[PDB]
Amino acid sequence: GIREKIKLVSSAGTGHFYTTTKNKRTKPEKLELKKFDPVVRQHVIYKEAK
RNA sequence: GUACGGCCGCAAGGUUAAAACUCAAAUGAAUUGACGGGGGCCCGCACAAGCGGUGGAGCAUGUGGUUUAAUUCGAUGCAAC
RNA sequence: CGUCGUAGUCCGGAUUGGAGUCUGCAACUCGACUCCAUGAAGUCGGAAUCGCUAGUAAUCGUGGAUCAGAAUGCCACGGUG
RNA sequence: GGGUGAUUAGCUCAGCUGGGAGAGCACCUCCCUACAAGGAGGGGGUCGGCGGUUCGAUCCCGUCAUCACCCACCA
RNA sequence: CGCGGGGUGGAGCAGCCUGGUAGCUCGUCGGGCUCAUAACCCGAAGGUCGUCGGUUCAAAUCCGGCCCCCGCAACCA
RNA sequence: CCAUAGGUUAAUGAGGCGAACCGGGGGAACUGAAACAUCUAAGUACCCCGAGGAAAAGAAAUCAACCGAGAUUCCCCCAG
RNA sequence: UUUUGUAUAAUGGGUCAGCGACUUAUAUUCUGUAGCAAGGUUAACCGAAUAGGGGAGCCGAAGGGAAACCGAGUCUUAACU
RNA sequence: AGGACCGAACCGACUAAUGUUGAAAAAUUAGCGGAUGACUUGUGGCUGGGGGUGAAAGGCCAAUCAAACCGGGAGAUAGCUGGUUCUCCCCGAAAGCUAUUUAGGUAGCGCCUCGUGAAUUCAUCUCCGGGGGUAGAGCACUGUUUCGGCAAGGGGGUCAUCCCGACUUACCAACCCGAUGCAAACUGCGAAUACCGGAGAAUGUUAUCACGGGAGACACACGGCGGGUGCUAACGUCCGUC
RNA sequence: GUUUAUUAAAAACACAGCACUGUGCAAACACGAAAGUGGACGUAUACGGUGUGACGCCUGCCCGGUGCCGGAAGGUUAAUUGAUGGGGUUAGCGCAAGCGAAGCUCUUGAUCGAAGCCCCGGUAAACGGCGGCCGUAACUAUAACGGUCCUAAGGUAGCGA
RNA sequence: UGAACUCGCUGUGAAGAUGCAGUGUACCCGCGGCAAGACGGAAAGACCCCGUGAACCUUUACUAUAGCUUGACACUGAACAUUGAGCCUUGAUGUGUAGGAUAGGUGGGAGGCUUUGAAGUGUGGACGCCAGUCUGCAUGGAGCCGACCUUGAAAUACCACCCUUUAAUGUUUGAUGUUCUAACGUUGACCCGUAAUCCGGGUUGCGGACAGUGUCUGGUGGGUAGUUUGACUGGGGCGGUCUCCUCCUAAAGAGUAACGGAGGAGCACGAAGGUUGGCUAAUCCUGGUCGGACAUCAGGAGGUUAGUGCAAUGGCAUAAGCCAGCUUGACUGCGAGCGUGACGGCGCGAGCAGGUGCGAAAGCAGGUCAUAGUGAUCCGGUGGUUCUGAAUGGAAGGGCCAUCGCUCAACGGAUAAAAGGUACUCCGGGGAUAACAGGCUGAUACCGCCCAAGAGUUCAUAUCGACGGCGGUGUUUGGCACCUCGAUGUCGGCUCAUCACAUCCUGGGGCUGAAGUAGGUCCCAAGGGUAUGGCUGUUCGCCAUUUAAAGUGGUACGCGAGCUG
RNA sequence: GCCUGGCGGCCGUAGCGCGGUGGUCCCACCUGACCCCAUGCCGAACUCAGAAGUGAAACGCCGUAGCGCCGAUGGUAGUGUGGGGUCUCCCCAUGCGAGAGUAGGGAACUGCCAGGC
Repeated sequence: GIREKIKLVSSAGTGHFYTTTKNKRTKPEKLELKKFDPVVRQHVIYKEAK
């Protein structure tokens, strides 16, 4: 048994992602996270695994 | 036909064949019942099948088990309660 | 003729809550009746096995015997069939 | 000598937070029906002996003895 | 010394390992076929699935001790 | 039959020997990898064949890099 | 001689004699010493084989960065910090 | 006739004895035994190294053999073994840390040492300040505990159910009054000594530091002291420590 | 009869006979890096492989595992076949992005097939295997007995401190 | 064969003296004869233990191979038939609905086409809108078709392109069998070389597209061969431990040993993070409906004796505990410096820019209450890359930047690939390490004394003793690991010594539950004494008969340079 | 001197028991609640506006040497270094020295600012 790491995609319109461990057996519903990005040098939301 | 020896067989076997112990018996025939998953003709409501029930609830009225001081003694398959 | 409408309740009535009817020496405990509320079980019954046939089954009325007092029991009468 | 168990009815024995007398067969009697069957009540218990504790030692636990069965010495 | 398991109606053995959940045969207590018993058939009565805490929607089941056991191995110099 | 295998006669070539070197053939294990198989060690060791005064190589369907080389072998280097 | 440690009942020695052991081979560097010095040095070979030539090649004086690329600077870097 | 009874020649190993630096590379003396056979033997051949030969012991294979003998790779390899040199001097270790197919070696730290450059290296005494909980002391809190008394509730037993329900607490355990033992794992207290640095006196060592070169050791043993362990035993055991 | 030279001599080994297995003969089988020979100038009353041990009386069950045979229909399935598509290059095309003809070079995987193995049946005189627990008579004790966990199945005949 | 004026004790000593301490004994050397002693001699011990030594014994360890088995393709052929499989080739197709009319799709379109072909229209076969077409007939046999009429996006001669389903001809390729020689073969026969069993040449039969063999290859194969094959432990095996975290033993710094004393980890929370605002327990008692025995919360009594992701340690209400909002700082790239381990690795942190969030602002925010939650190096796969790929330009490839993973967990990891056994071995080292013996100790062992619950019909102590205590002994069973593994013969059997005294017998006698004879018990004493028969490897044991006894112990539990084995 | 409030310092001499004591001043109760503000509901809390009531609770001071707390001198426990022995203890030399109690101390002291007499 493992919680597994999933990739949330940046609102920068690219394939760039942030990985987090998110167990489908405790919280399967979608998540969106605000983080800093050093390429746009400002904060963006990372959302959804597909 | 159990035991012992002798004879005979490749062998399974073939032959001779007791004693002790124990019981008023073993056994042939004919006779009449009764019994059968036996026979033939047959009847019963017995089987069957068209229905009603008792078996489940609560209450009553008898019989066992349980129990005390007595909780009475028998009847108790068809033939009781 | 109106009215309710398969419901563990609407139908069903047990152990209740209260006051009354009665015989007798006397019904607290073992008896019956009545009136006004309350209320449990009860949705045709386990295996199995029991009884029948026209005025018979089922169904609804009445009397009487036993008896100080009390039986849906016992013995007779009749309607619907 | 020592080791580990047993000691409760003739023979076999049950009973592990310490409140234990009970069963089978053995021995009699009654009802059964004349007996066996079936049913019931009785006769017989050092629950081994002796210390410490205690409300009290089948159990906390020391020791004596008999039965059980087993050792030491060459490895 | 332990290791892995077991903890079940009276006896012997299932289920478990998937919480929505105590079972079968021999027995014990009666019904049915019987004259009568057994088989067979239909019914009943029964287990705190060790013990105290914990975790939980919940604990015979998981988690920690304690406690009683089964089996395997209890000899190497 | 002719023929030819076979038979005979004459001639040439080889044969055996000689120190070391040398082309080709057969071909390890140890050793190192502080351990072992690939890799290293080694085409060594030893054995075999064969041959010359030397054996072996060569002047390109080779080697470079747009510059060009213009046979091979031997030496110092390229280069740890 | 072995050992922390042996007069040691711990191994060893009959005795005299001839014998018997840390090197040179190569690369690089540290030290010494010296020549030259931002330079130093030659190898094979040539040659008058202990002269003189031969500087091919090597060691050195510039660094930063995987590297492209930059250079008294440079990589990190939007950068100055 | 004979895988027949005894038995010369012929063969031959079983018992016994002698021998055992011998006569001896296996014999000698006496006996029992093999002797038409699955036998024995004269003479010459044939079977070879993981191959032979074996009615089969890994016995025999020229004395050798869980793999013969000689010559080569080979002076293979040995964290081991021991052999490792004539004469005066300067400084002066270790058997500890950390890692390793690690507990026989080796590698970073501790300990030894030579050169080079720049230089005093240190402690004891007194007092002041600072981080400090061992020794001792203790019962407050934890856990444990004795003695005396009261004792909720739980676990056990009993009799009443009318007397205000009552007796009992050997067991498990809360409250409480009065006392006492234990503690590495506790604290209503805590030294001696040690260690760090000032303020101050006294004494004498060429020192300390960096760089550039070499090491040696990381299996020692013992008496005392500080503590566990062992039977408050061992020339026993495991450490600290002088 | 055989058994090792000088401490290990018999019960071990061989033998008369017993069984199973391979062999139709240019046998099967073996040695020979082979040329060849042995098998054997033997031919099923004859040879190769392995165990048994004269003679007399004699031979229970198990094919799950590991071997072997009968069946090859089915499954599993390889090298190989290599339908489809992609990567590299390139004449060429478009403003660029981005596209791209042919030939080459790499690559992919639609999918087939032998033997084995599995599957079905047999094979133990093939290598082998032949188990436990619980309860139970009319004293003690035992169980002819009944169950129960399991295995491929868990001992007919004979011997036994 | 070290040198030797090499006598005995009790001590000491790497603990057995000859050589050291004390003490005791002795004239010296030949001749013959014997051996207790000189840790004996020949052999670096075989055996026991340790171990990044060797060799066998084995096995689906790793790997290979002889032997065997499997298929295409080749030396190596003519062809024939019958057909499994794939593939090419071709025809029928094709409608509804309303109307002549089955327009398949679709691109062209008036002179062009069918003779192996159309009609009939059905008997009968498939399909079916029952019409029609095909298989093949009854059967004929060069045509035909368009206008007018009218459907529809679209036309009905003539001619391309595209197809479902399906069979036969063809074709590639496996089977089944067919004849027949020529690759191949004869362990057939004959003639000749040749008074030759081989070989060569010829002859004449019979086999054979078989065999034999090769390239490549699926599979097998301990028969043969090379190699790998964990550790700690005041002994081994089972068990435990092996990397990470904490406390105590542990010493008024740290380190610091013991299967000394005891517990945890190899992750989880997008929330339980951030920040601003508000608040804070336990426990008992009292008291009250819908509530079956108990669901309510208010008050007092009182406590930092509640809560926190978990070990133990310590923190925490200024809360890190419980909530309310806003929120995502669970921030990026970096960094003076400090602490720390030998390094790997890591914690703390001033300072800079950029972008967020809470708040009035100060101030805080580059994660959770802290201490455990992994796998390097090597590398396969993949996306990017205005780094590079050495003839030039691309590019397999190498680098850089993203993305992931080996319980390799023997954890700090010996290699795309490695397991067991040796009493059949065997090598280097050793009492560093056990066994038979020497030392140390005396719990164990046997005994006495202090003392006394009791037994001894009274009575504790004649004789005997549960309990507690303190010794006598060297001495056993064990503990222990010093001197011993270049080699101390072990058990029993025979044959034969020396010293003790803890006395079995022999001499002495005491106490007594001793009148006497005895029994029970005590101690002065080691001068003399202390069997034999049967069974067994034999002590140990048992049995029968003898005896003043049928004593105990030390001497490696005495006598292998003694006998037996 | 005295009284109080804030920041506090020091933190038991600052404690406990029991008693006394203040409303000019400050301090708390108190007296009300639109608005800004607040409530999973509420002027309860938070918050505002103030003087009719009071010196109670709350806040602050103080007497009291009974106990806590601090604790001399003497002795004790322990101990650094040294000598011995009768040996995990004792004896000696030479230094250090708690813990508890006693006598004594002690019912504090104070920096900055501000109000009051």
